[PDB]
Amino acid sequence: SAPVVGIIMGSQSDWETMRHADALLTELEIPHETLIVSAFRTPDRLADYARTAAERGLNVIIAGAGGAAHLPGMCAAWTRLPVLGVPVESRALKGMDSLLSIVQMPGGVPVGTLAIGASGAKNAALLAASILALYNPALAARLETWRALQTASVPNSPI
Amino acid sequence: APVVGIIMGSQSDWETMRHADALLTELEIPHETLIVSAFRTPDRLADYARTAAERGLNVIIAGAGGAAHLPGMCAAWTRLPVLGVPVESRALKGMDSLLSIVQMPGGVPVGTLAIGASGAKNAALLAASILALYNPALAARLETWRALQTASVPNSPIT
Amino acid sequence: SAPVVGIIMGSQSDWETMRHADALLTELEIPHETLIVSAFRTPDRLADYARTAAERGLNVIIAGAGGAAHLPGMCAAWTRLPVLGVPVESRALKGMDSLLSIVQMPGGVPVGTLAIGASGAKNAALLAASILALYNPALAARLETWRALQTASVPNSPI
Amino acid sequence: APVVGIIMGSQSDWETMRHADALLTELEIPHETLIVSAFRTPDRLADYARTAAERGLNVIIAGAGGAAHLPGMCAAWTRLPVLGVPVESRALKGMDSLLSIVQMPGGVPVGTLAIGASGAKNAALLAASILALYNPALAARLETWRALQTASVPNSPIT
Amino acid sequence: SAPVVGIIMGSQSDWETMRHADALLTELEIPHETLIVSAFRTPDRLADYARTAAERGLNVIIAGAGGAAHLPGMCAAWTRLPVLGVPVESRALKGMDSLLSIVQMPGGVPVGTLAIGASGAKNAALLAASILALYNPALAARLETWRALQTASVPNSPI
Amino acid sequence: APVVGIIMGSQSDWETMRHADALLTELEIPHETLIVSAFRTPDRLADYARTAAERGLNVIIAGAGGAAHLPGMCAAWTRLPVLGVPVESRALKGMDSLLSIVQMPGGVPVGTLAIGASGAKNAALLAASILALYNPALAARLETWRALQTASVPNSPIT
Amino acid sequence: SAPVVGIIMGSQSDWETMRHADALLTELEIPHETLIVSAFRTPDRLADYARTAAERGLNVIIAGAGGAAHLPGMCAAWTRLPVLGVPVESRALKGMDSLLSIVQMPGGVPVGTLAIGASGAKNAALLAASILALYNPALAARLETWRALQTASVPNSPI
Amino acid sequence: APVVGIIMGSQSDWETMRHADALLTELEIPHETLIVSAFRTPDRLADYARTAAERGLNVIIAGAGGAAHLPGMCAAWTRLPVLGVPVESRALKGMDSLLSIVQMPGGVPVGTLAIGASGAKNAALLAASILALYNPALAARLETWRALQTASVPNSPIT
Repeated sequence: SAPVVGIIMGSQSDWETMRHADALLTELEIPHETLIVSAFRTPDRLADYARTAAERGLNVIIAGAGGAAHLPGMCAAWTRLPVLGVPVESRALKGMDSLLSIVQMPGGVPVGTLAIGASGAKNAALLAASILALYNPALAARLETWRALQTASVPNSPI
Repeated sequence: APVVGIIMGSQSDWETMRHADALLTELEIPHETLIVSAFRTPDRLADYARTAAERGLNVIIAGAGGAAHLPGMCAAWTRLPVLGVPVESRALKGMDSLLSIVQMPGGVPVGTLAIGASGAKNAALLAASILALYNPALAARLETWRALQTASVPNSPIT
Repeated sequence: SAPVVGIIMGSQSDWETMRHADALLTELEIPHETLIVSAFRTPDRLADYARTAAERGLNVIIAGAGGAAHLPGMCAAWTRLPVLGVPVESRALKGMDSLLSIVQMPGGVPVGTLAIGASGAKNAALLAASILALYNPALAARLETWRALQTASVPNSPI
Repeated sequence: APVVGIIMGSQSDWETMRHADALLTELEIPHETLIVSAFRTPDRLADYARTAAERGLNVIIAGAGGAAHLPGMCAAWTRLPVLGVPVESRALKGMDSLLSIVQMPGGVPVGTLAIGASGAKNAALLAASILALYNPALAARLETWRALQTASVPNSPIT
Repeated sequence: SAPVVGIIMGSQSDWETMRHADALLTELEIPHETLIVSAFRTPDRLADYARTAAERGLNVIIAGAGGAAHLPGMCAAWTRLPVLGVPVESRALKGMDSLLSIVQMPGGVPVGTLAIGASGAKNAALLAASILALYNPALAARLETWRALQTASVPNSPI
Repeated sequence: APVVGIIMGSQSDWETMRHADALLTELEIPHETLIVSAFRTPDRLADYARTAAERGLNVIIAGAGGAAHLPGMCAAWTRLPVLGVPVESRALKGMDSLLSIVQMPGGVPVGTLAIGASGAKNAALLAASILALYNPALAARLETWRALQTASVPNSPIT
Repeated sequence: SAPVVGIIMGSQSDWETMRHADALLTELEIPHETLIVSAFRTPDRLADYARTAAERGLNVIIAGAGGAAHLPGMCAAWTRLPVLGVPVESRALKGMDSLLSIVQMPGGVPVGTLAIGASGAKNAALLAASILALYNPALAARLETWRALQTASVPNSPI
Repeated sequence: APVVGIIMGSQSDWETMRHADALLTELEIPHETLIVSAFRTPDRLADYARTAAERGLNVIIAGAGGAAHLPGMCAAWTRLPVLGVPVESRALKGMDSLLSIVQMPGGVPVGTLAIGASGAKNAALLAASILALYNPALAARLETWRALQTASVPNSPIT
């Protein structure tokens, strides 16, 4: 019932990308919340969100943003919870700015970074699932089924 | 019994991965450290990744440089969360390492950290934050470690 | 009759690119097989395919994939046969991630890499042809004709 | 009383930021120099930026390397103009520093300078040109400094 | 009445981008002029514009150009006023050439650089506003309102 | 009689190409090693490539750095498979070497290897795997070499 | 009557770009020839063209190609005439491969390189014009008029 | 009387530009060598470029690093052909130098050479090939120089 994963994104423009994380979590029946939190436009909203995440029962935070993407890193700065980052594809630099802004965190405050775009959003949800599966047998079995179906469903020849 | 497995493509990667090893030990997290080449010992990798969960491992930290396939292929064979450390390469300064690890397509995640030593240290910290989710004692040690890091930052530079 | 060249690709999405390799081989009447094999979604399928390629009579393997493209490298890890890699153009990084993931193989396990995209797929087939031509006189003559026609057909002035 | 605040992520940034300090002193601009980590001391940053205006600061010069979020997050909490200095990073030579600082989305600006020492010196000069707008005495000193720079350029190289 | 900010751009093609700076200044009721000045096609027009800017009462200059974008730097070469640069997105290199041409100014002549594209144009206007606000109480209050509205208007969840 | 030809643009390339030479000798593959400049001795290159097949060569390994045209132009004049080795360049670290070799348009292939020493060694191994297709004795030596490489990988790092 | 400038391009696909060079030369009434010459598909055509250019009365050669663009460099390898290179925008790497393949010529064989794309094609023609103007008074005057019109025609404000 | 002018942004550029100087002297081409800063001495540059033609100069070779505007701005003020040499920069290895010089929009050309020493030497050679068009004696010396370069290439490396 209560969310165990929090999906936060810099803006509505990131939804086209982060919706893939939302869909995957729902598919695996992982209770979660999906919100918009801007590191630069709503810094206090982020501080409060990240600082209280653990208290509220969250276990993993998936954060996505583009350009000078500080959302994942700053979220990790306030929480002890694992933070996964999704580099959203930017218009000009195609997410290279997003990627470097998120993955290059100095030692001390980590952000598990996924691929640029939709693939990254989907994988952040799967990585969050693999983390929760460590202490949730039922979910672990559903994740096994998901991975097994992925593998079995790959065609043998192109159409 | 090890709960985290640190694997790397070669002895040359140890200079970087030793930082992950030291941090896990610092936080009192039992782990194993091995060399597994995705290219030279593919079957060793398959077996290592396949059996990781049954052997008791909860998280795998994989480091490699250049065309770094170790993290991704490890993740392909295990349902456990896999964290990747891009080892700095001579010519491309780890950019090839970074892209070959972080850009996983949807379906098989690799939580990627920064290029080099910072990434190795952060892979260990991220692994710790994942384990802390179901280990109160470790959660406390991690909280203390994070709090100390924050309290240890100087207020002014030695000008 | 029996295939002497194997064309494998990471997914159906790579077909738009790899079809150019298929077409060229057919044009030169080189018996081949065209399959989908995912390094990360179907790792065991890849291990089995690459390991048994030589036994099955294959002489060259053309592998194409995009993003963190491990298909060519991992295929080369299990076979003694020459492996040619085609970097498929990725959405965000335009195949730069694909290229570095394939070409930057460390010493010991090579992958002859071609250009990003359609040109690369076509050239992988031609390179495979030039390899087979070394011990197939009939094919050698057909390849000579193909190269001669390419050269003679270039217009002298633009339209 | 300080009118410009120079902040940096760590002591390692001082080698670069000292150039901003020296230039402000040269132009007789009162300022403070502090270490504030966006990741290790997020609340220290929030408080510093929030109160800057009321404390009398007119401009903030922030320097950081790698995933450099200090300039952007500082700007998120202050209405004052914030200038960013990308500190050169080991692997990516400051490219990660540059993109993570300059690529701010619309709404929260960071006037970015060049990677390294030149950027730090220019951040100080830019701050000076901003203060000169309402400080006749400083405007005169700056004019003299610029005029001297121009007059000091040699006409031929020492061949 | 008289302009206090000058917006100059390399050509009509830059208008699609620089119009965002114009709109923001008008929104905050900051008197300004918007002109086309080419560093390479109209070098003398630029020299005269930049040299006389201060005399004419201008306080800040916002310059935007793409490709080998010299407009901001050369403008700064002739004026003591703060110059803000907007890298216009170029067709082939997506503004990376524009960005490096503007931000990498050597020590001695600064250019406060903003993000590539529309975001950068908007932020250059906001940065110019934050500079003018230092000595214009009425504007300072309007800027506070603008920043407050930006923060308060961010949705809490995606649509 | 040589069956593989190793050519390079200058003596400076030898530091890198010597690795290809050593490996071929190790596998007992007869070969020749020459310096041929695509830019300084274009006619020497034309003649070398044109006559390679009739001289008994089966594979050509070409190495060059910077604007590396040697591999591509060699391939333009021979029907034989040409392997390219991007030699590391001073400023761009071999990125210019890599792109100028691998990006061949459709019709004239160059199997490209990694930048530097690894690429040179792999060019030799790839050439060996091509020759092994019709040389049982060599095929056996290569199999033994690959098997030894796999068996020689340590299980743990010297911590 | 007889051509004094030769415009050569790798293929019909380059025409969309090189037509801008053709148009400019015609505009300035500079007699020229426009041809398709492929460095890799028609190497002998290139050797003959470049080798005999001077004898035929050509003074400048403008060469354009994309990807691993060797046309300009190899042309310069056979002629003593000034060779100007135009990097054609490639599909995946947007001309970055074209640019590095052309501009990074080692010492001894130069290629005056222009911008990627249409701008580069136009500028190659203008640069060729500025070269011919050194010893053709009539053309020199027409070039002066062209440059004067360019400067005078730049609008003062955007529409 | 000088027919070629070599200009550079600073004494630090001399280490690179001295190669252009030495080559012109080698070919007996009268020239002048000066330091002209586009940013620190903009009016000196305007005057230098404006009067170049009337002073007898036929070609200008300009070198600069980082945000290298010297070549482009020089070309903006002269009708003479301007050749640009990207001087290697500390952090970005001359990539910023290269893009800021070569990417000139249509209308004002700069024939760009390679980053560093090779580019400086080639700028001199390109200038020589331009002057040789109307100087028989020089044309002969250049022909001899090119012929010697070709004849001086070794046939095999010192293994």
